[PDB]
Amino acid sequence: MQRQFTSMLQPGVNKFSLRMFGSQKAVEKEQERVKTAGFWIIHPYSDFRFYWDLIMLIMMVGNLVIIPVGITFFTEQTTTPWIIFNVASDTVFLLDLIMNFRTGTVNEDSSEIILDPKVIKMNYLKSWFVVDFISSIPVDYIFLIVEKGRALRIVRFTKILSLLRLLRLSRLIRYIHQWEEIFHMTYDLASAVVRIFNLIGMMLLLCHWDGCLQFLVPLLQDFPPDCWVSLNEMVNDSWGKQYSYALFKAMSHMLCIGYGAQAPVSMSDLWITMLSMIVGATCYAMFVGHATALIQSLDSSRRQYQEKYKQVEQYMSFHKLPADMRQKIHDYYEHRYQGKIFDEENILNELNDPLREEIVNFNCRKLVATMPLFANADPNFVTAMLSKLRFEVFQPGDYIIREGAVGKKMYFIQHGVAGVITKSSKEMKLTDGSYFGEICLLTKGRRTASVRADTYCRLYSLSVDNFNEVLEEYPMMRRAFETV
Amino acid sequence: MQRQFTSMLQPGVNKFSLRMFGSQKAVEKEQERVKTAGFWIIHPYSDFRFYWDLIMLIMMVGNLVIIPVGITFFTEQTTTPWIIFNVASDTVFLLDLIMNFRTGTVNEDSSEIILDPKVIKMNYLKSWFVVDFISSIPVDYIFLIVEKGRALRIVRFTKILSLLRLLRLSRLIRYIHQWEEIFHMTYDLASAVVRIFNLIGMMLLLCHWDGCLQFLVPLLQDFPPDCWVSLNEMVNDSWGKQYSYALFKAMSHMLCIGYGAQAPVSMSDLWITMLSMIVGATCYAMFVGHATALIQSLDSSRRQYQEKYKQVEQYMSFHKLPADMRQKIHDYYEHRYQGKIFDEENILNELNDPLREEIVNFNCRKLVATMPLFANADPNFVTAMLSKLRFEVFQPGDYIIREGAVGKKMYFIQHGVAGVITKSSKEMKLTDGSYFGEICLLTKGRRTASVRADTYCRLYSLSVDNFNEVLEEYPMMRRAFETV
Amino acid sequence: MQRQFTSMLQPGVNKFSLRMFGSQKAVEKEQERVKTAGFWIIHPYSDFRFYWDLIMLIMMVGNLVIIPVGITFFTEQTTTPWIIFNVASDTVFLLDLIMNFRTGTVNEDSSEIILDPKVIKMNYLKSWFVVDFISSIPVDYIFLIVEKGRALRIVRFTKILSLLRLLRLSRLIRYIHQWEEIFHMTYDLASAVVRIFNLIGMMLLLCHWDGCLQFLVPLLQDFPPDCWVSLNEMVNDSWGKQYSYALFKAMSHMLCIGYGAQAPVSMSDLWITMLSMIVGATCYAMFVGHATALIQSLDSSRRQYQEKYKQVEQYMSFHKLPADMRQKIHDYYEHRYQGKIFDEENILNELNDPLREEIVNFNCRKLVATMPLFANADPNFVTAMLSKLRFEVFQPGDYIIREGAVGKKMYFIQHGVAGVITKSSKEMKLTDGSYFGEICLLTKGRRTASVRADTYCRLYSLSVDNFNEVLEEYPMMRRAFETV
Amino acid sequence: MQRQFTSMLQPGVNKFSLRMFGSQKAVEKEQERVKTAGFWIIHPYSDFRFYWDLIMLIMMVGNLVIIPVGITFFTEQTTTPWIIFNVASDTVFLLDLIMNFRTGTVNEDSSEIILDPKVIKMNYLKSWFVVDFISSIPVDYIFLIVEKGRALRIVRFTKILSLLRLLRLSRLIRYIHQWEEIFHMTYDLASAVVRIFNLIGMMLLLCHWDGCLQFLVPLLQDFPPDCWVSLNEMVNDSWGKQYSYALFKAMSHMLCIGYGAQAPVSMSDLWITMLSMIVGATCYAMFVGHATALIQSLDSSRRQYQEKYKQVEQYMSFHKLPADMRQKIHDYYEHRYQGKIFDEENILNELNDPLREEIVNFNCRKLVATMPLFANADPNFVTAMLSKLRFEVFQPGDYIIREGAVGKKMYFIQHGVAGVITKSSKEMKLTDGSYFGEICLLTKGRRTASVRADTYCRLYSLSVDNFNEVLEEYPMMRRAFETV
Repeated sequence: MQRQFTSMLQPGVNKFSLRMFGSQKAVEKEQERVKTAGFWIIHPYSDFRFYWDLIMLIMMVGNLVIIPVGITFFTEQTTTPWIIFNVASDTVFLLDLIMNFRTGTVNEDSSEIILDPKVIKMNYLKSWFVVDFISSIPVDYIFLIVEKGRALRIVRFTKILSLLRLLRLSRLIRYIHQWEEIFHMTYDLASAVVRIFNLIGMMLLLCHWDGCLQFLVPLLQDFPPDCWVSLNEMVNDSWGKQYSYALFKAMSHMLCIGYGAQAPVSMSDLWITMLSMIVGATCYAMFVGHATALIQSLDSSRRQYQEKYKQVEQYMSFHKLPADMRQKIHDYYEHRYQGKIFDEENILNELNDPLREEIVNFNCRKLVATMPLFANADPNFVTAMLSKLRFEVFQPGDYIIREGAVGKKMYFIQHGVAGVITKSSKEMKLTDGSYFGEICLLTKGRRTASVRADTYCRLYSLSVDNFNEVLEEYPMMRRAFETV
Repeated sequence: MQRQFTSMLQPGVNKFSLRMFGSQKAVEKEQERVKTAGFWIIHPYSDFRFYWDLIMLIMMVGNLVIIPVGITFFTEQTTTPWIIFNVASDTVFLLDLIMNFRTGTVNEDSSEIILDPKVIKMNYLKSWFVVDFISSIPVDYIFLIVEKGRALRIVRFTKILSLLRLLRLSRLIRYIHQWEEIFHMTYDLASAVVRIFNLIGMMLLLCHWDGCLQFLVPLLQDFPPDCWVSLNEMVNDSWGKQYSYALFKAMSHMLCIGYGAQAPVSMSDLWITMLSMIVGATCYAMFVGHATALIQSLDSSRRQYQEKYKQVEQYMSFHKLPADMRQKIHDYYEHRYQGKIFDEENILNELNDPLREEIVNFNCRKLVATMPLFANADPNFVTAMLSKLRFEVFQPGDYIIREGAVGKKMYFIQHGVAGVITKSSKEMKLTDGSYFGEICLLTKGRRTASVRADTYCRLYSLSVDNFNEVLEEYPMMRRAFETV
Repeated sequence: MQRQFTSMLQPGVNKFSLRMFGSQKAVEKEQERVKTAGFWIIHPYSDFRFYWDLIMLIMMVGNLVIIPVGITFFTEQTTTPWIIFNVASDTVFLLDLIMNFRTGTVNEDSSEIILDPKVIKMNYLKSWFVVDFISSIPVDYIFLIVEKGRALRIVRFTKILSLLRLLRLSRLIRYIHQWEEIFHMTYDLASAVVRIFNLIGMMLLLCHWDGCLQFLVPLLQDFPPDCWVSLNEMVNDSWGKQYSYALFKAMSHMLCIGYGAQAPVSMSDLWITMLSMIVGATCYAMFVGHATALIQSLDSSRRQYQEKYKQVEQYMSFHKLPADMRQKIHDYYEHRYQGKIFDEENILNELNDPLREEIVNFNCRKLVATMPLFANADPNFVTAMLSKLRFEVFQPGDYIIREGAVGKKMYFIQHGVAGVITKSSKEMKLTDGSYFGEICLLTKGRRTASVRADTYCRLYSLSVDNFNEVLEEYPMMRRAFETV
Repeated sequence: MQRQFTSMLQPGVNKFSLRMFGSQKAVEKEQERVKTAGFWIIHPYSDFRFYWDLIMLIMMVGNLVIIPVGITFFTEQTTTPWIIFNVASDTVFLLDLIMNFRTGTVNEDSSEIILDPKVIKMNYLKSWFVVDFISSIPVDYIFLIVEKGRALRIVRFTKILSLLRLLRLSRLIRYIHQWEEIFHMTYDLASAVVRIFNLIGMMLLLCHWDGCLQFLVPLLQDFPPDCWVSLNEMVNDSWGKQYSYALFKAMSHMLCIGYGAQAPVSMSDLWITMLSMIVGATCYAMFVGHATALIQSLDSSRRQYQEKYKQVEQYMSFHKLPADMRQKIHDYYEHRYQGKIFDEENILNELNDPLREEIVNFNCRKLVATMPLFANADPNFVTAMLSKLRFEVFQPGDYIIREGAVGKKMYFIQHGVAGVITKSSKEMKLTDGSYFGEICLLTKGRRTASVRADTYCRLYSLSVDNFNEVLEEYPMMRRAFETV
């Protein structure tokens, strides 16, 4: 018993707490910080608080559905099954209320959770305690036992007191918002998907309560001869037929499809219909808003590529380039980026050295390992040099190197067919894994032959400036290269 | 009296005026600039203009609600209570009209508020004076006293003249837009929240006026036998039942739920219904628009993080990296950024030197103060050197330093467990607050031991290039470091 | 006559053509390029084409409103007023059709407008000529005169032929889209405002045509006993009562408020109601879409400032800074940027040298002209040096300079109160227009006194590195500075 | 036969596969990788799989429209035409099911498609096989032949079994999403246009099925006296009148226009109406969402230009520039960018050397070829130097060069009129194709004359720093320039 009884009320070492406090030593400091603070204090991130709030979510989603129906469509709440259900729930929500004095609290300051018991009690008794209190105690039964020391008046007034329980929706909202921030910090939740499912739960709950209110107001007026229950001649129907019609009216007002069987006739039905129409029209506008925010997040990568490309069309149309030249540019962007939008330089700068090294070795080691230098050189040298290679793409017919031009760069074939075209011989084809232009290294001069693309070529290259920038840090390899 | 009487009509030194004009000397220049301009001129930003416009907002939101009801649902406006309410309001709106000749005006030029009395009078008499004038004077009572020197015709025409007061909505719009720009400049208002509450006020006001117009047109036609008031048999009901039904019709047309008890029969009811449907359908489309603009601002930080990350998935899927390597990258981004999106370099560049110094000393002074150099060095030196430290994160199993590699950097542990793993001894653990790699400073060579992460490590580091860039400005500290 | 008759058919020198072709010599080349091309060819950007299309817009918005009403709600189109209106309009739309062989055309290639008469005729006769042709000729009257060489059948079929005129909506769309691109290139139109007014015109036009179709189908069936016109007992009403009810039905289906007096009974009324509901529900969804795109453009500057600031909250909450330090940062951003978002460096880089010079002289010449160097120096020197000054802001209590620190910068007060606080004397206040720290210029050493902000200070500064970078280009001024 | 029979089941060399695998040698490796894997295995990207899925799309869009109608509005499915249609379709969907064991599969890992036959069979039998199986076999006819070894009960239950075919919508969704990703990789599809047409197909299909369900529930209850079919007295109407009314009800609930002839009376009609209202209200909210995402993509270039410009208004209003200076800046942006937004530096950096060379030679070779140096120099020199030219724009009255200032740059006229204004002579005009300021090259000094813009000038320029940076790579041209 005791070894778990103290262990449950303080932060366990887990994927949330290690990512939140930063290390097991920071978690174990926070465990010590509550274990010194007082008797039975509960940390906000504790497993006890998780499983307790999980019981509250089940308990509240039960109560906020059952209570409106029990008050509205049944004769009395004084029978044994209703006395049992209400005393069970009220004692549970009163245990939750006293635990909100022993539990700590978080803040936007991101500082360590406030865990002094007097600091918790003084903050709670100001912030939320009054709405938690009047909805925890059985205000209707404690009024009734006082009224026991006409009957058609006291029962009605009692039904109005019984609905003070619906303020438990504040706890449902609070406890949902607390655990969704904890799931964001652990399970990579999409914000728009979380947000729309919160609104869907509220729309169903408001539509259910409205579907009670539309019958409750006639009942509190003793079913006047001009209201919808009397006009539809269903005052004596079953509780399920009445609930189905009252929910159908509420949902019809919420979606603006119609009023029910006819438009309102009495003052009560006019003003309850208009309240329902406004709560509906606002929920549906907020739902169309959330559906739009969701849909605009889903294809964000496609969208950003379309916006990026359209600025190339603005550039080409400002410069008034001819349509065949625009087709080369359009075709180049499709081969180089393949509809994927990213920034290679920005992404590699925020990685660490081990991840940059691992991604570069995966991309380029199979291409470089065929070369006679890199087959013999040190691993701590080639892994440094591969980080300097720049990716390039060439279209068919383009010259990659021209004879007689100064050779500032040398290249490696990743994909496609190239052709060396010196006048001294028949043309030699080059293919994936081969390399060319190497005679630019550690020398100077014009290129001895031209090279051109016979198909879409995907290449890697490095400049003699970047090659020298590497070799300046590896003078032993510089001496080995200078020999041949 | 006199010391306040001149003080109220010119800009006070306060959080708005000091932020607007830039200093107390610029405010006191503007006070002098109105005190020299003429008798009783009012500066736009004055406390007198604030409290006067605040009285106008209360006066207008009263009048624009009461006047449509008084004209539409009551027999005559010639009785003592209506003569009192209209003469009180009309004299107040006429004082407001003459004060709009003495008050200055702002411009999009952002230049000093136009405060010459002839320049104010010539600008106002062109821009808005005519709509302000015909809605300030009691056009109905001055028509009636002339008509007094058939009765069923003159009363009707009088009801149409009494609604020229509704042009006071132009002043309500103008004065709201002026004070909301001043609150934006003082209380950090969210623009979408301000914008949606402006539209909500207009939707309620238009829905109220429409709910009058739907009854007013039948009344001006003497309740013809084919209109909704006659068909519903409520020409003799109370003013409250008639208003409740007419508002219910208007609101039903505005939300497109239905027509009321039946579809229109007469020409008057057809064309008023269609006008109402169009004003409704446009307000509801504008409201769904504002709700969408609001919702898309609320999770902007989450959204931007999701969009930033999805470009890493585009990068990884273009390079066709294997799924286990993608899991290392996904796990690295969660530990390094924790779902927070920001640019450290961009944010620190727009701060001033005191704030950069204060943020850097808060982050790093507790880590650096354990070091033997920085425990002895000058405070104006260490505060400069801390600005060069770069934050890094390492996953478990990654090598932070390799034995025999060139040591270009040295590090400090902020969080996590590292292990030094030289072959000369058993492995030594390192933890938060410790430091390693220091032998790279003021020397050259390969690293004497390897160091690796046993858990997620959060580190700070500085390169020997940045260390030298600091020490070049502090040659006295350079001599102290060169000794040991 | 002749001097205008050739001048109207070719591009005039105006704000559009000079901005489109780039100069008066490029416009005069384009005038020559049409004057050589053939007899009476019309350039797309000509004044004749503008005023002709303006006549077509008035002619089409008349015809597309009048023709549906004339066919639907009147007994016959063979009477003199309808023969006159149709022959006047058909001959005008046939002149427009032959002018579309003589007018040139633009392209997405942005190349010079296609102006060869055979190249225009071959392109038009493929692209749009068939829809333009069958809607220009009077197909109904040429069918009727052939049918003249039972009456209840031929009149009905004639009403169906008369609606081939509604294909003139293709010309209305084409000519609107051409002139809106020309107004974008001249009058700084907001795209969302233009787009929403195009949709509003289409919604009104579709709603008007639907309101004809709902009556036309019953009329072509000879008013069957189960359709809405028969059930409402209005087959013998006036044309205006019938049109008002049929428009009310159409608009009710378009906005989804209801069906009219009752739901459909016949097959004709079911399928026309469902067609109307679908065209409505799609127009209203497209309108809520355009209203959202409009609203999200209007506060784009506020929005971007809120998004920029929230990344500072992500930075502060990642670094876990304390709430008082966050209040200094929040207060600093409000004083430095005042809710305005911009990039000073990006905006100044895309201006030209004259505009950079003019903006810098407006901001800084009044501050620099009090200085003893800049009161005596050359104007071509000080105008260069002012471009190096960097703007800074300091909060109250912050030290701008510390005694004994190395002075890398010197400053100028634009606004606020500073205080010099050397131990050798009582404190001296400094105010807007004064300057300090000047002893750092052309020397080296520690600062002789500290300086601190007593109120929010707005300052300009330049580093000794930037001062030297200027003076290296002005050695004559360097010699003058070296003397004192 | 055989030469095509093996060729159809493996990736052909085409615009998709060459862009996906990267080259013809990578495609031919993938062909070999399936040809070695087993008997008759099908690659996901094969032509056989394309034409088979195209037959499935036609087969499914037929079946999912016909089957609900056949079950709902006809007496029995045991007659010869229905036995033929169901056995033809069920055997086709069973061939599709066995082919899903022989076809490979793709993954988010982007690795080569999983093509081992045991790895395909074990993955499919877990993922989707059960929903594919119960919808391929004729579950209703195999139940009926067992029940053949009361009639009003067995037929009803049979109609419920016949709708297990509607699970073929999962295959329709899967096969559409597979081929749309392949069309994105080949035909430059806009994502929002693709997405909205997927939703439009689902809205029509759900509305059709709902329009069956609204009649099916009454039919399964044997048309009770309180349901809509009985109240409208149409139990004996034709199948087309019943379908038209049931579709009209469903579509009315989907769009929230009304219930049909009257609101529900029975429990069955209440709960089916509310199900329809919810499925409708959610589809319409998702459609308004997609229409908004579409509309916001269409004018993305206009939008981004408006947002870019409004930051210039924030800059000007922060600096409080006067209105005439703002008009120069506003006018400059319109002449320099012409409403086109792009980044010249970012776009040219992601192109290759051949495209940069081709775009630069198109823009600038006609301007440079008039110059006496560039008419004589090497083509490999001038093509390098043209890449250094920076575009500039000047407003009328602005000085481009001032006499006596240091000449760091020289210019070329692309468009507009300039004037040289030395005091030694009458003013000389300069026009498109001319050049000035050339005496700054290979020397030093103050400018011998001023030059100013008489009209909007569009210019190119290069600095002496960039000219020297070019000539340092071409010492042979440096010697030729040094001679004159």
